[PDB]
Amino acid sequence: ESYHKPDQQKLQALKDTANRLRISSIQATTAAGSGHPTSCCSAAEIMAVLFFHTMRYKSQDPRNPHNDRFVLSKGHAAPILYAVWAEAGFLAEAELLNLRKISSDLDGHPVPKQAFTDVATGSLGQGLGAACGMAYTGKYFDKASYRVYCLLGDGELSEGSVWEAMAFASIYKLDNLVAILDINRLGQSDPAPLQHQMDIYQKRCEAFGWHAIIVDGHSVEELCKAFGQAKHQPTAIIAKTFKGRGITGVEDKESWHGKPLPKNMAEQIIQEIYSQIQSKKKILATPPQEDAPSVDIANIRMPSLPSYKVGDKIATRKAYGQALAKLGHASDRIIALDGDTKNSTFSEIFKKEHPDRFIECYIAEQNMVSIAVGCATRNRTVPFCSTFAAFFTRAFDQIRMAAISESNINLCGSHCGVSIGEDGPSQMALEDLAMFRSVPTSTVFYPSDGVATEKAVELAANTKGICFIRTSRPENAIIYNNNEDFQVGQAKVVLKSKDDQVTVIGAGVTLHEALAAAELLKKEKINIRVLDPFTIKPLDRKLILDSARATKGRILTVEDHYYEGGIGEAVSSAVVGEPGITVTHLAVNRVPRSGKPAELLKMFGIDRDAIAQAVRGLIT
Amino acid sequence: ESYHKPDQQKLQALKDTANRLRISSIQATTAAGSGHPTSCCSAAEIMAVLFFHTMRYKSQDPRNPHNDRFVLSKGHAAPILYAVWAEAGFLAEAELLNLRKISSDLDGHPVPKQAFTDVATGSLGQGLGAACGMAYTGKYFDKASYRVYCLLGDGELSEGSVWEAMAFASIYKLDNLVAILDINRLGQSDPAPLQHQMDIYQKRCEAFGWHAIIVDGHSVEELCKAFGQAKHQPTAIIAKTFKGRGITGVEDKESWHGKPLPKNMAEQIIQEIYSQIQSKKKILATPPQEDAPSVDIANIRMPSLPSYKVGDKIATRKAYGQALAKLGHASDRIIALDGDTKNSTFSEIFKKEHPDRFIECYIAEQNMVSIAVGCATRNRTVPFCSTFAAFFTRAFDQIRMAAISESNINLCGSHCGVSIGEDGPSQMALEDLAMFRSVPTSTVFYPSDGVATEKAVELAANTKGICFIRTSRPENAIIYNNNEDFQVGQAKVVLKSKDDQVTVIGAGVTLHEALAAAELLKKEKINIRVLDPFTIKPLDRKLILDSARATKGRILTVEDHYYEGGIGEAVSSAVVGEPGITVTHLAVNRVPRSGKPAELLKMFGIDRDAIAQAVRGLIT
Ligand SMILES: CC1=C(CCOP(=O)(O)OP(=O)(O)O)S/C(=C(/O)CO)N1Cc1cnc(C)nc1N
Ligand SMILES: CC1=C(CCOP(=O)(O)OP(=O)(O)O)S/C(=C(/O)CO)N1Cc1cnc(C)nc1N
Ligand SMILES: O=C[C@H](O)CO
Ligand SMILES: O=C[C@H](O)CO
Ligand SMILES: [Ca+2]
Ligand SMILES: [Ca+2]
Repeated sequence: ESYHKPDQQKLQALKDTANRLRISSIQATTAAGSGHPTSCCSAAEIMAVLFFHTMRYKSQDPRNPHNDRFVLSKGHAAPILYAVWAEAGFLAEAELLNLRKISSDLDGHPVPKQAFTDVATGSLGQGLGAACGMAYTGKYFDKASYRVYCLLGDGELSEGSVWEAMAFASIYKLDNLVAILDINRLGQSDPAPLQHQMDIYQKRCEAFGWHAIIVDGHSVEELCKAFGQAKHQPTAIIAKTFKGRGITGVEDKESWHGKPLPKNMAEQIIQEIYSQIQSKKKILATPPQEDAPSVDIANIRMPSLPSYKVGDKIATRKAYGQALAKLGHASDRIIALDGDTKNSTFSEIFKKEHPDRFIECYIAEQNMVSIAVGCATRNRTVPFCSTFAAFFTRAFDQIRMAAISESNINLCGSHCGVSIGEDGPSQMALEDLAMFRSVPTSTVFYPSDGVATEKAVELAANTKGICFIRTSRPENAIIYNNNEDFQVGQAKVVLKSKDDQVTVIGAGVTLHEALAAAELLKKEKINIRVLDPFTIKPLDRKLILDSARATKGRILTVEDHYYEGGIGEAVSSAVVGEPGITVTHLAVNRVPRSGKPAELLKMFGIDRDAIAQAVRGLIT
Repeated sequence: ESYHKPDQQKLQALKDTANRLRISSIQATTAAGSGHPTSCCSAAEIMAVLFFHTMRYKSQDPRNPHNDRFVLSKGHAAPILYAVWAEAGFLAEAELLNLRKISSDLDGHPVPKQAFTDVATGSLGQGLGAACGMAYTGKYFDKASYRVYCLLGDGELSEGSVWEAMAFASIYKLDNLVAILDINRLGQSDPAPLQHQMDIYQKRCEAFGWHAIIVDGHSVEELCKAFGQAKHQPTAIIAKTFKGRGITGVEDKESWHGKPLPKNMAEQIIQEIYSQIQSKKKILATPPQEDAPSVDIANIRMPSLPSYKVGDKIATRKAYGQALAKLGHASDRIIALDGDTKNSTFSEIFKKEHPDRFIECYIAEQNMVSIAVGCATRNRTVPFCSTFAAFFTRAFDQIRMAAISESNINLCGSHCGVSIGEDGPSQMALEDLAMFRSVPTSTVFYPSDGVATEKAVELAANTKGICFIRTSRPENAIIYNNNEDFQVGQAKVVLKSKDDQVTVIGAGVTLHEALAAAELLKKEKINIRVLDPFTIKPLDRKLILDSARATKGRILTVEDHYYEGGIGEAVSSAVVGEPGITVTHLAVNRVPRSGKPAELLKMFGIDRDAIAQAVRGLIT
């Protein structure tokens, strides 16, 4: 636990290691013909000191739950990440030369198919948020001794998501977290705004609550000392470096970002760098203290059935909070995150019952998603984050990268559609189905009553990938019995007869408007089938087609969402070309406006009267 | 012009005005049954001083180009915005009571159907970026004397987009910009992280380069004085306020965000506030100096036809930069913005030729979009912002709000799809068609060669709404004659014969793969029709169906995009139910990986061999 103050031999070995890391970064990117060697070279001493002096980890078990965590937020320096894991003996040295090949897993940016990578990076400014999740988990959930280190670029610090993470770490006193800023003066296409004004970086980090240390980022001794001292708050090591450090004629120059060295130049430069290496002997990693606890990864089952009764009124946003609090008694791994909307999403119910597992993320949706991704790494927790569904559009790049990170997180977005009424369109989610359907690992739950909501929470907890649950503001009636069985990809026919003339597909508020339309139409001797998809992705194609073939081939979809990328388009894409099938589509055709929920459902053509009129037009 | 130091009577009139604004905010939200009176009341002295001492504007012409700008970033305080414009005499006082009604345009959050609103707010943290665009336009494009004032909440300051804007304003020395921070201690569901630690707010603003003044936010005199001194930096007025100020029993209390007062309570409170008002006499607005220049509104035309030659190879990303620079020579209204990717998007070509109209936005996509929106307000410029298409997912909420703002901005996203090759999925746009198609005011151009790209740039410049141009990395052949006419919503058949067996729809790289598949299939005596959509939204439904009817009803769509929300789903939704029509869909089915462009097109089943295989299977 004491700092091991290095002797001159250890320091020289760390210098030798940094220069081996430079050589490998050049060799690999020259072999591939693409990549970012100058972005690797500015970080070589940082990487050497982190992996061969400061960090504690099992070199043959990178995912080990007791290990210190390292997050390469500037993911385009991937070649030097691969180099340190070869230096540590986990990766074969020859495999480094296969960088970016389709036959290799040493891809252009780090990805979790690599045992030594927890989260994919490559979209800049997201790594510190994931690191914050890891550090929060280590400090407050695992209560373990591992530390979390996150390496960022200086151009990267222009992303606002970075400063959300900065503020989060000081709010939650993440003294097990270290951010290393590679201040190499240059971005991709020009100098970074602050260049080498190290004092301004220090002032910005200190103002956001971090202990900020300016170092020479090419001095292994200064780095050892800065990493070695006792942290009392999150610590920023602000490293003055030169891009392309060690590449004569390229160091500190523009026009070299993302440019590999040609073969002839690489050979010449590598010879120069090799001439600076005093010994070929490698430093061994040091293993960690093994005090992370065991976690139960068994299937998660609710402690009881839903306790609703058919006919009761409840909004699915309220049923979400009730179900999430219940799920917290079913599993110690459930955590909840919310962005200052807990009284609107009803995640406050979970907070009241399991306060130690609720994370207030404040008005910072991008960081909230990144925190959840970090908390889910190494399967330590099962996160549920919530806000208005409209404000998950603020975090789309984090959600996109979460799928590239093969992350298992759960997202519940409330206040979907025009049915929220008077707040108007800034608060109305009308594109969230399009957004989440386009996320490749996603399961999109759209529960239509309190029972389906509780069942969706339970299923989501046990489902891999990006799970989205779309909840609603109107109080609608319970239509399912408490022992109704639900499955991902299985729809429900909630009204049927042998004389059905259309299959009407609705969800949430428009399922209840479709049931109301069915009652109106029965007064004119017109029966319609009503189908509740339950999951919009994956869609129950078979039940939709079987239903349509029983209703003259006619499908009518109605949704509180824009036309593009929603339920209607999913249904059309599923059935196109099937003989005799037709699909009519009712949705929201433009930016809405303020009014009462029923007034807006009418104005935008997705209420019971619009459904009934569409049905009549189909019959004639 | 000299500061007019107000006498005690002017100060009392400002207090009277602030209290009238309180009363109206309460009356309107109690009448509506919803809204945020406590969020209005903390800002009442700020609003009174801004509109009736500091700002200069035409009270009867809120959109006038010489006016100072006000941006209500904390948009849920809309009732007090409406109240000031009634106090200034633009809005009928009686209409305030119709807040949030479907019969009114005084909607729950501000929207540009209101003459006094430039940008919609309601999604927190976006107003300051729009204000930065307005102030940049005022200082460097209009070169006018108007100033820009932006009111933010304190919970709102947790959004990273705010700090991107803070940094932008100090980089570009926006000394015509003032941010007012309503530090009323409380957010929606808890105190804001910093509560009333005014010194930490000051340190954060100063560290980001702003002149920061702490004031008593309920002192009209301190506010007059703080607003009355211009600076050489953007200026942050950090106002210590109490939420619900002036509402006895509610001031400084939790559990009141977004809660209207019940009628009995509102009547009692209003009588208390009215007893503090010394005179009914209203202050008059003071008009501005009229030095904003005229701006032309005419159609913008390229100075000449494209000058490519059929058979030449150019990537559409390079054609974009060439076309944008060319268009810059025809109209001085064109401005370009980029997020440190100008050497990759080729917006660097525009920077080289028109440096005064290029805005480097650094690695901050959310702010870049907001800057563009701000620059486009009052039609002052025609902005084109660019980055990798994948990183526009970082700005989806800003793009969403831009459509609610009825903004005319142009966005070009490069590096779409797996065809970028070795960088891997973090850089691959595979959901951008889904995202932009879901934006209700959007036109989505997907040019397949350099000619189409230049035509798309010209069309986009003259098209209202959110225009997206998807560009690509591969260097594909010019296929169109320079004099080919292009229109929004009109596709092109680029290969046909009388014996065509399938209509293959591709775009960008998959159009060229389709053309290569056609050559492979001709060896097998199989002709295919090949169709280039040009715009994905709106889709040329008629040409698609006419083509399909000439090819035995068979359509095959192939796209470098995920399955959901892209070209295939757009086509399927357009043609579903049409007799005899079938649609086969080839797209990317999961998160990709690194490899050569051609290897990834093959791996993910969208190359010439996958297309030919699908055609051979259809014909059987
Ligand atoms: C602009 C940019 C880079 C420059 C980073 O400069 P830096 O100072 O943070 O790091 P180094 O100087 O250490 O290189 S790396 C890069 C890529 O596309 C490659 O991922 N991009 C485009 C990019 C833009 N926006 C986002 C969100 N992610 C990105 N990866
Ligand atoms: C959390 C939140 C508000 C609290 C604002 O606190 P503040 O301190 O900035 O302002 P005041 O204290 O001055 O009210 S107003 C609000 C709404 O949905 C209403 O638009 N929301 C949800 C919200 C969440 N995220 C975003 C991006 N926008 C939002 N509007
Ligand atoms: O009351 C409902 C509001 O929409 C959020 O609490
Ligand atoms: O060509 C290399 C990168 O893709 C951008 O220029
Ligand atoms: Ca840099
Ligand atoms: Ca506040």
